[PDB]
Amino acid sequence: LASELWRVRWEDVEPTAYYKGNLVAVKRVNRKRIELTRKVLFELKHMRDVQNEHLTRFVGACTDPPNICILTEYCPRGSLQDILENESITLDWMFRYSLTNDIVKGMLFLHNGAICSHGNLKSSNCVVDGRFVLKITDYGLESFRDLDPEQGHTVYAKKLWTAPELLRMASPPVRGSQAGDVYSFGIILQEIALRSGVFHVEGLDLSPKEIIERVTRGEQPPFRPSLALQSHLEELGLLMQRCWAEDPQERPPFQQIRLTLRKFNRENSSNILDNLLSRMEQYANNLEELVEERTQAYLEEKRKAEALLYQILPHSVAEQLKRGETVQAEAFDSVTIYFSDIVGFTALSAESTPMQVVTLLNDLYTCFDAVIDNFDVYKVETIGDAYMVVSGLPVRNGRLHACEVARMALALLDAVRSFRIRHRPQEQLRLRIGIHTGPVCAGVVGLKMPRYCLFGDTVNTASRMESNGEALKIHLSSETKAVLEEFGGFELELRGDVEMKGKGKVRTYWLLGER
Amino acid sequence: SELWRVRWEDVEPSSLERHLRSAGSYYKGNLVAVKRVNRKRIELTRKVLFELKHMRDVQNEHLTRFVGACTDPPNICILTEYCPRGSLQDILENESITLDWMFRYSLTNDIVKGMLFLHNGAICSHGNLKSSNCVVDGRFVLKITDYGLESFRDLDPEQGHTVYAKKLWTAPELLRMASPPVRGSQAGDVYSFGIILQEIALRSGVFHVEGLDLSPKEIIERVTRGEQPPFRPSLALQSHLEELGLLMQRCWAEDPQERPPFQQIRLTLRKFNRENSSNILDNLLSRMEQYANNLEELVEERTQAYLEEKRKAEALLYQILPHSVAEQLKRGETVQAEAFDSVTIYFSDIVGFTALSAESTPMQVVTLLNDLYTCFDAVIDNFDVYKVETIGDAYMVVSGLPVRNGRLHACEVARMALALLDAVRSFRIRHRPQEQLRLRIGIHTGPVCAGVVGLKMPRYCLFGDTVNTASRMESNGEALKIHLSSETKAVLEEFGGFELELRGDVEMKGKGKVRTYWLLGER
Ligand SMILES: Nc1ncnc2c1ncn2[C@@H]1O[C@H](COP(=O)(O)OP(=O)(O)OP(=O)(O)O)[C@@H](O)[C@H]1O
Ligand SMILES: Nc1ncnc2c1ncn2[C@@H]1O[C@H](COP(=O)(O)OP(=O)(O)OP(=O)(O)O)[C@@H](O)[C@H]1O
Repeated sequence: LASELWRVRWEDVEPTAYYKGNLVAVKRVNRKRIELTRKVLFELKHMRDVQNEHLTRFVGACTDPPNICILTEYCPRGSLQDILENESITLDWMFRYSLTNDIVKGMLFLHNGAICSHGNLKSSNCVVDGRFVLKITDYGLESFRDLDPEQGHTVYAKKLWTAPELLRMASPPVRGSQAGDVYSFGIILQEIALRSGVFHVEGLDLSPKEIIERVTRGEQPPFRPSLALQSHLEELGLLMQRCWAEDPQERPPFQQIRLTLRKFNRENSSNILDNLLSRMEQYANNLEELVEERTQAYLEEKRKAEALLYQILPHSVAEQLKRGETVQAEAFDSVTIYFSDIVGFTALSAESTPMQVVTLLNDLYTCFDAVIDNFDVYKVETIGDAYMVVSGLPVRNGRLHACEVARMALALLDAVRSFRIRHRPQEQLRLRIGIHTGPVCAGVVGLKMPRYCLFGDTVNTASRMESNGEALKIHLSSETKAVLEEFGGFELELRGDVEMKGKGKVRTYWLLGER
Repeated sequence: SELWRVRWEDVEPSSLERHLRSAGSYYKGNLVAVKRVNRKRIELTRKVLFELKHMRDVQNEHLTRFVGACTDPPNICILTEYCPRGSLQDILENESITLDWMFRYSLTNDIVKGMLFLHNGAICSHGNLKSSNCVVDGRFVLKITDYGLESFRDLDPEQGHTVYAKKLWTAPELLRMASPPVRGSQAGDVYSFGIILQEIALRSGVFHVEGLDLSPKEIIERVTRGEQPPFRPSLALQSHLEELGLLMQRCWAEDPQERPPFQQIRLTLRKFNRENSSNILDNLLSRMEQYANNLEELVEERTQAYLEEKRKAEALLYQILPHSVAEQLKRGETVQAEAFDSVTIYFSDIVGFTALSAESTPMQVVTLLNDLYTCFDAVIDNFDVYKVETIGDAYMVVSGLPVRNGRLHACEVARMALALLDAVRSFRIRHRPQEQLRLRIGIHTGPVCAGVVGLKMPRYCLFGDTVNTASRMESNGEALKIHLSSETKAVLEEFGGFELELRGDVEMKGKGKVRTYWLLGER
């Protein structure tokens, strides 16, 4: 009695955190009148002088102005609350019976021990050890009740977890009752069977205060959280319902519950640690399976991000730079450049609302992208109305580069003559189209966002030719006309070497169609 | 009959496949091993009967068990019990899985006990013991693979290079000797166990040379040839492994005389490796729990990495659009077309760029644009302005477009016209270091109207006469000089603090001759 070996007096505690080397967990208490009491001393001595395989152990207590708390061995894994809820990780049926048997074995010694059951043995105040040896906090020692009766409805519900029979709008003893322990065990079993929060029945929905008041008032039919049945067994549910019966006599005793649990677990009939070892091994396997799933998801996400990162590349450098390769600058001997511009667009957009002028430039992108993708061309840049077509830039096509860039304008000049402008349905848009061929030089440019620029003297000549071009006609240069005549099958027309800008007299031809 | 002839017809397929490397990237009783043989015939003599009897009588907690032999002459099978979670070599393969020193020592003592039990029996040595032929079980009960079935073996001369690659675990004495013992001697098994212990002690690969790192064939040939110092690896760099080194030095013994009596070696290890040891079987549970905790830590870190990658992909999805518009589009709301009373438009162009790039190598022309992009993208982030498009060597920047800023937009697109006209003079050209890149700048103010156009690839586009006016104004500028407009000039004069200078009444392709001014500096 005079040993005083239960108190550390806050003198030597490691700065829950560790304490005297051991990493115990401490729960605080809100009280100031706890000085000394012989009965409380005997209760604390009884609480310290107990140990069991399924029961936890008390470590230390502090009752000084610096700290009013009790510290016990810290459970490494999570509490039973989170695990039983599940949907994070799964569990086996034999695992369920192992946990239930451990809880029952602990409760049998707890209730029939130094004193009656602590009463506050909620399903959210018990956890498992490192080797999954279920323990419970579940002792108050007549001093853990930090006085605060005026908390509110949340405390009302978390109490309403308690047995219905004791909770009858009256003050129960702080120690508790055997019926409270029986109902706590029944509630824990129901939570394990249903795996959904605490005290959930089929129903539709239940507020904490509403359900608590309905239970306390007393319905003519017995208010019981009826759990959904299953094909494996139903005697466990019947025992759970009988334990929760309003009549205390109908509630079976701890010995009866233990006998029923043994009968249910008689299928296993294993009493050695081997069951625990197997359960731990299968739990580890389940964890590994979850790990595999999540790493697969991470790989998929990384792949998606990589695919997103290179949307502007011309589908060739994109597949090369992705596969750890490197792309150097290149110069191509002959490429075809095509320009498309809206003629007189600076006036149509003048007399139009911004909402009436943003649905037109967006309705022409969806009309040209359906035809600019059929052929083997590429759109390098697009700023407003002007376009950009380069043929053969990614992979050389030889002499074909001058054939696909000329059939694209003929299929786009007729596809724009039936385009409906919602701002004015009785009007036809005018577009100028120019084509040129010549050597070019290109390469991958950009670090934050990879673009693809074409750098050559032919671009300026093509721009000059396209600028000086009549509407509703395709203007081609002599270099393109050479390849056109070499291939054949298209009707080109001589226009005249008179109208030329930036040079002297240069012959440019008109594209009229291909048979 | 030996009651160990499993029929090919009875149960050939069961539990098709699950990837054994379940880490970072069967017949009516349990899962069984899937192997075969190229003999294509059965000629079991009395020796094969004795081997089958020895296999049937051999029942130990460590050594694996075999269901039976095959029946069909074409397809052979050795239905051995499959111990899960891969092999010890596989266990050390993934560096993500972390061996615990005590845990590794317990594993080594377990394999030592298995080796002693195997040696004491009729089979003097397995003859094929290796790091990859020792798999842990569901409770990490170690076994030895191919430690039996003396009737058949892969003794057919074939794949000499693959022999030098996959039979590297053999002892130097066995390798030097032309005739190899299929049922090897105890000394060879001891040397194989020593090599396995050396591999387990370190974290690197086989033979852990950290030297020339030559091919396995060359190393094996050198070891077979030998010298005064035998070709052999060191132990480790740990200063607290003196006993491990002392045991391993006797383990690399070259002659059978120096070969230790492996039972005595295991006793010495229990003296040294078993530091206070543990209980009969609690150690297994503790070491399994430690491994489970390790896996939990690994998966938590992996989930954190996945969340970071998801955030990165979300950022990468929308970046061309303005930050405010991108947030308003990712939230769920729809951006509508808006008209603004007064905005600032800025044009920048390299003067004579078509001539400097004419006489240049393609690499020397692609290394001059990327460097300029990295030289302007750092000074444009120190102001309050937006970039909407960048086509080649021309820049176009808007001010105040995303969020209305009142009379501040005209006071922000001009302050950046002075920090960019003084940061383009210290630029460096790779292929000509004695030249300065001339730039042309134009600024204008006007009532633009902009929207978020585009499907599946949206971009922010501004429309109105302001763009055309700005282009016309900037098409008649001068290099190394900032040219302003009357609309911007009024706001600049109203704000104060900028020393403007009159320019003249140069005509333009438009309304005609209008007032113009230069921006000299900011007081
Ligand atoms: N394995 C464990 N060992 C010791 N303490 C633990 C363990 N797991 C959780 N705890 C702690 O036990 C406490 C459980 O809740 P707490 O005792 O504070 O609530 P309570 O007021 O008794 O109410 P209720 O049981 O209704 O939730 C928490 O402080 C939690 O951190
Ligand atoms: N129980 C088992 N545990 C681990 N690996 C096994 C097992 N049974 C068969 N294997 C196979 O053995 C491989 C590793 O050993 P190894 O490559 O040496 O082949 P082996 O079939 O065991 O025999 P051998 O030494 O003749 O090649 C594994 O990749 C797997 O395919």
